[PDB]
Parts: sequence; structure tokens; C-alpha cells
Amino acid sequence: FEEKTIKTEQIFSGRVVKLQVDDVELPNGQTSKREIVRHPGAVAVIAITNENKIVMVEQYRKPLEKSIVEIPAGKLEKGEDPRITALRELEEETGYECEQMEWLISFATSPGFADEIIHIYVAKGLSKKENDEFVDLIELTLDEALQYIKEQRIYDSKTVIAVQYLQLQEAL
Amino acid sequence: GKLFEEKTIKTEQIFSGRVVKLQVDDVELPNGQTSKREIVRHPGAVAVIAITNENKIVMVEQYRKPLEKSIVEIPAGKLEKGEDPRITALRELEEETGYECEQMEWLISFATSPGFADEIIHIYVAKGLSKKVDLIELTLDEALQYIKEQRIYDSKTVIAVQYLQLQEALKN
Repeated sequence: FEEKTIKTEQIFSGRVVKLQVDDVELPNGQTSKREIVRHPGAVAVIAITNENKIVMVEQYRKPLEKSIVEIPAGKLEKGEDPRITALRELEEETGYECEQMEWLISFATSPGFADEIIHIYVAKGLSKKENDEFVDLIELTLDEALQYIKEQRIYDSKTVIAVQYLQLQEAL
Repeated sequence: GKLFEEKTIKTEQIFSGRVVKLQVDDVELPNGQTSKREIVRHPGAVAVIAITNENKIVMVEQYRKPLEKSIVEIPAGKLEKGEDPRITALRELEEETGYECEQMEWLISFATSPGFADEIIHIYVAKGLSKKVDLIELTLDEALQYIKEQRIYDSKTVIAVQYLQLQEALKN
């Protein structure tokens, strides 16, 4: 199956999002329009400290008019190795380097209108040189993370997926 | 929370369509600097984790043009302002799957892509099912296979599978 694009019109090309409207072919000589937000993709990192705490960051997210606590993440460059990006992002956002960085899972965030894909990696064996402004570093135990979910301090799909992942590692 | 709040000082509408709106806010950073924020506005959604008497999760396959592929998802519908989300979830379950249910309980809410969109998903869990782009019922192991195969490939459905995984671990 497919909805072939017969014509595209570019609406907006920004620093984060690009928006286009596709005219598409539907069955029985039917036509429609599809609104499509294009986004480069992101890599996010599940990093566990020596104290067995999860590394997260708090920052304001304007679309939500709220600050939330998230696993560290950053944009993925076109044709850039996601693992390389995950290592830089972790270091840049939290100061940690790691000995191990392994892909876990990829998924679309809002497939109804966006092509954005998140690649989650798991980082192990952390170290930090104790050498921004609007990002708070936060380290949480598993039980604290679940409390943050109850309070909706944790409140986005990639971080919920990370917490449930860690819950799973525990139940086994 | 409100950490590092970024106040809007000016807004420009870019596009208003059937699925998404797009606007660009000029914002005031905490330090008095200014910057731009691209914001996709999207109504909320209710999604349903429906487990049958047979321990199978009810899902729906559908083409997602942004992804150029069909993926397997939990049922979900758009949120109706001035309507109990719990009613909206019951309606979506029946319309999309023909299943009726005795209990509809809120599990969790989260933003899908808080870096550029305000879309929030509210997941409800349906129990006591009875049969009152097609339907598909999956065991837990079949759902985990579909994740491996990237047929299950969006944040809300990954979270649902993880939740089944924890429930079955908890049924031990």
C-alpha cells in the first residue's frame, strides 16, 4: 500500500521543522492532501551512573509551556552515524563519557503528521571530568523516576519509554 | 514545571490546516535575550490499550504518509473539548475495533514531541472486552516480534507493549 505524492508545496523551512503539503493518490482515482512536518530525527541516551541512577535533564519546552525532565537527546544530522551523535550529545549535555553505547530501539513520535524518528541508545560505564545555562542536570533513582511520572515532571514519549525499559531490566 | 520559562513577546501564524497549525513565537529567555521558537499545534488524543480475554492486544494497521509505510498501532482518536476523555476512549474502541468493554482506566499522559509540538496523548486501559487499515490482535510475544521487525514503530504503541510486558512480568 502507498499514497503516492503527485505534487508537493513547501510551506515553511525553519531551524527545527520543515512543513510541506503533499497531494497524494488514493484508490479509485481519488486524490487528497497530506500535511507533513519533516524533522531530521533525534538520538536519545539512557545512561546509568555508578550509583545506578538515570541521567536526565530539565529544560523549558515552549510548545508545552512547561519545563520537563527528559533523557538527554539531540538532533541527528543528515547521513550522520547515530551512535557518534549519541556520544557527542551525552558528553555535551551532561559531561559524561562512556565506554559502551549500544542501540536499543527506534520509533516515530507522531506518525500522523511528522516523519520524526527517535533512536534510543543505552550508555554504560560512565566517566566525568568535573570541569548551557538553561538546562538542569538531574540524576534519578528508578523509584524517583516513577514518582516524576506520577507528577508529570516526566511527560514525553522517549523518557517514558526509557523508564519502562529500566523497570523491565529490574523485573528480570 | 516553569523552570527557565520563555515568555512570548510576539507570534506569527504560518499555516493552519486540517491536521496541524504552525506558528513562530519570538520569546524572551530568562536572561533577557530573545530567540525564535517554532510550534506545531495539534489537538490532544486518547489512545486505548485493550487486552482481550485471550491475553491479546488489539491494534490497527494503517498507512502513515509521513513515514512512507504502514505501522501497527493501538487505537487512538482525537480529543473532544467538553467531552469526557473516558467517553472518547470508549467510543474509539468500539468504532475502530467493534469491542465493548466494562472498564476504561486512565494510565498515563505524555507529549509526543515536546521540542516542536504541543500534542499530548492520554492512554487508557480497557478491561473486560467483548465483541459487540484493518484489525489485528497480537500476543505479547507477537507484539515484541513486531517491534523487532519495526512494524510497531511509534511512541504510544511501544509504551503499550512495554506496559503489557510489565503486566505479564507482574503476573508471576
